[PDB]
Amino acid sequence: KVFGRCELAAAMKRHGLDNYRGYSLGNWVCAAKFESNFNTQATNRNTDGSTDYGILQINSRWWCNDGRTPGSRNLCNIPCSALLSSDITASVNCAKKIVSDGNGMNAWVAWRNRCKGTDVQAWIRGCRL
Ligand SMILES: [Cl-]
Ligand SMILES: [Cl-]
Ligand SMILES: [Cl-]
Ligand code: NA
Ligand SMILES: [Pt+2]
Repeated sequence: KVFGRCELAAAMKRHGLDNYRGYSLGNWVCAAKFESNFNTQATNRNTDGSTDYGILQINSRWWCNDGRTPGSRNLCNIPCSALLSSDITASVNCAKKIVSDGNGMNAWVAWRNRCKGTDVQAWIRGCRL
């Protein structure tokens, strides 16, 4: 599914991301924009052979199992394919674990380079939330 911007904001809010670990909703929307262009089916292979999955590009190195990332962990205890569903529940639950883990949203490289310090509120402007 390709979410609309306000559509995604609403789903994220409903699933308790808004201000989770102090990150406002626009942070999460902005991260999703630049990670996946709001596409739940997005996949990208990393140089190390790990793969990033879903709306938030959660990496199989640590967070989900894909059967093909040697040495990796599955700290969200999910198949990586669950991160590609039209329903964002598994993605959000796993994101919550990731952002709690010490580096906050810096774990998302596109967040750090494209969202951090910017006017992230723009991402939820005009949404009925
Ligand atoms: Cl915001
Ligand atoms: Cl694996
Ligand atoms: Cl933080
Ligand atoms: Na893994
Ligand atoms: Pt939820």
